[PDB]
Amino acid sequence: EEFRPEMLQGKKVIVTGASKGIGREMAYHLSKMGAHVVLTARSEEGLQKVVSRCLELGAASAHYIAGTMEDMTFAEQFIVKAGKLMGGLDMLILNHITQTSLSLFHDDIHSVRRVMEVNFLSYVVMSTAALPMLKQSNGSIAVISSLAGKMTQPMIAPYSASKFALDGFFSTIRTELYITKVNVSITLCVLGLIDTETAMKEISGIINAQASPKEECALEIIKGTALRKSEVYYDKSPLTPILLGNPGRKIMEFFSLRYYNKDMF
Amino acid sequence: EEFRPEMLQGKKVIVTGASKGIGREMAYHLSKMGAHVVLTARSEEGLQKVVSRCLELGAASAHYIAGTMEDMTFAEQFIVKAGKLMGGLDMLILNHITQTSLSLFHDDIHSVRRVMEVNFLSYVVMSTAALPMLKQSNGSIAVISSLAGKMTQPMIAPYSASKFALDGFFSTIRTELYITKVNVSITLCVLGLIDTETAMKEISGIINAQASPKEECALEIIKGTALRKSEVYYDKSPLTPILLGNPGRKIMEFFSLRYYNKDMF
Ligand SMILES: NC(=O)C1=CN([C@@H]2O[C@H](COP(=O)(O)OP(=O)(O)OC[C@H]3O[C@@H](n4cnc5c(N)ncnc54)[C@H](OP(=O)(O)O)[C@@H]3O)[C@@H](O)[C@H]2O)C=CC1
Ligand SMILES: NC(=O)C1=CN([C@@H]2O[C@H](COP(=O)(O)OP(=O)(O)OC[C@H]3O[C@@H](n4cnc5c(N)ncnc54)[C@H](OP(=O)(O)O)[C@@H]3O)[C@@H](O)[C@H]2O)C=CC1
Ligand SMILES: C[C@]12C[C@H](O)[C@H]3[C@@H](CCC4=CC(=O)CC[C@@]43C)[C@@H]1CC[C@@H]2C(=O)CO
Ligand SMILES: C[C@]12C[C@H](O)[C@H]3[C@@H](CCC4=CC(=O)CC[C@@]43C)[C@@H]1CC[C@@H]2C(=O)CO
Repeated sequence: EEFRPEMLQGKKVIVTGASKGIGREMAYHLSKMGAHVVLTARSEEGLQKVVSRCLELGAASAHYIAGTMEDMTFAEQFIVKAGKLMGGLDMLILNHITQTSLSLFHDDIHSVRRVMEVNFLSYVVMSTAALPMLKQSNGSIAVISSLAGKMTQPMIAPYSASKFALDGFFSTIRTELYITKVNVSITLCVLGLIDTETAMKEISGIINAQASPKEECALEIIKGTALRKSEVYYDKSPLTPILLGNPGRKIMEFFSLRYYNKDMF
Repeated sequence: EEFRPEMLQGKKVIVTGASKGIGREMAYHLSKMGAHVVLTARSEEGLQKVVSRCLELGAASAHYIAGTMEDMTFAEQFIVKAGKLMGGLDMLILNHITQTSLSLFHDDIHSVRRVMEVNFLSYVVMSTAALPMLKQSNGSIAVISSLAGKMTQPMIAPYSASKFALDGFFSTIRTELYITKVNVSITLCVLGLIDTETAMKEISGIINAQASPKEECALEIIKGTALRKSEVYYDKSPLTPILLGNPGRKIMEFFSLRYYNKDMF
């Protein structure tokens, strides 16, 4: 079947890194469709600007809770507060990411440990906190990733690690949910270069490549999650999903189940 | 190019998780090849019993330094101590891992963090500590991964995560090294089920899969690192390398380079 903006109307949705990037654009879209939405980021002032434009756009609800996702406590406690305000949860969109910049890795061990904590750990934390409600509503999670999470590119080793980490963790959780017959879907969103302020300013002078619209990307992330697709590739080239779709892995993932004890499920 | 045990005579090698399993096996193989070797794990008594057999096997040299790789400080300090102990480094073999069990992910958030620290973080730490020596030696690094580091199967999400993290990071370091003309190689070893005791113990009552012999596996890991191959797949099936090999990714990666500003490296 196809997508209809009426599919998200009245649905309670959580969006991280909603302050400015494509995450912010995602809020605006959820609003125009009329959905309850609690955002989050670090900039309290910024979450404000957006939360109000959400009501305007037509959001059934719109709240914000400031904090850093570098603190696993605030992350788990964010999903709980958020859920309370909406009286349930329908969609969890893990989008935020700690700051990263193009650079040949040298020895920033602490910068790495942070990238993992914020880009990966916090996701696994909130996803856990949100699962119980997500199970109630037969919801779905959208974990935002990059092409660099399916493949390798120089100057972003730590960032890439976290995004690969994501694929490996959630891809497992996804099938682990499916074999246990729990109707909560996981959608890994594989994005190409995007119009956002952060990306453009950070690749300036280092990488010259065409970027795609911060708003269209956002609509696609939402549509795909709503349609409950496993993966969503959004990029300039129609070859990406084919070159990175890894059919071989799909085959092996399939065969491997053959050796498990069905009882254990 | 064809392998020949001579390629390791007089080579200084570090091997983690040498206390048992594939680690201990790689030690023994390095010894028969007359190489200088320093091993690590946590069990002192365990390292002792194996550091002896190594000598008896014909090792040019053999010493041990016990400690937990959960300690980022002990990790980095382990490489320096091990380097002074052998007066240089030729090959770094990152193999150790933290205790892991097959269970559907629930909410073990602290376990996840542990697995990332020991299985992934300590690796970037030791590879960063050891790089300067590896650069002088024009040596190489061997990162032991699993099929679950290229694909996904239920009941090993955190493990699978850290493994994906390794591929994302070292694949990026590898290409970064080549792009900046540094003759240090990175070999990612994609291993299938292997007959070690912790593997057979852990899959008992859950998985049917046939295992492969630890010594043949260990040898092939060495052969590949020595021949400086990017990736090495060792599995009972000849189909695995063509299924998990993911050529489309290699294609993307190549073209990806042609978008950078060549004067950055
Ligand atoms: N734009 C692109 O070209 C591409 C982006 N992506 C992915 O898309 C997603 C969004 O990226 P994008 O919108 O461009 O990035 P932005 O940097 O523009 O947005 C990041 C968001 O995360 C928030 N954030 C940053 N640090 C923290 C923190 N420590 N704790 C909590 N929130 C934080 C920021 O708010 P604040 O700083 O105010 O806290 C902002 O709201 C990411 O997951 C990224 O990997 C993938 C491919 C391409
Ligand atoms: N066997 C298999 O089927 C396969 C294994 N692999 C990979 O092969 C490698 C070896 O696995 P395998 O030999 O079977 O595993 P084992 O459990 O048999 O060996 C693990 C080694 O790591 C050491 N270790 C454990 N905990 C710590 C710690 N906290 N700090 C430092 N060292 C530690 C152990 O010694 P100690 O506890 O005394 O410190 C031991 O010598 C790993 O990278 C694994 O992921 C991949 C595919 C298949
Ligand atoms: C990682 C970033 C987003 C995204 O990941 C970018 C990367 C720059 C290189 C690059 C080229 C692509 O065609 C895929 C996206 C990507 C790999 C970007 C640099 C900083 C930026 C941010 O940190 C968030 O926007
Ligand atoms: C991860 C382990 C090794 C290896 O990774 C195993 C995994 C069990 C599932 C599995 C089946 C395979 O056909 C590929 C190897 C693998 C994915 C194993 C469980 C415990 C064991 C250890 O902890 C180290 O040996």
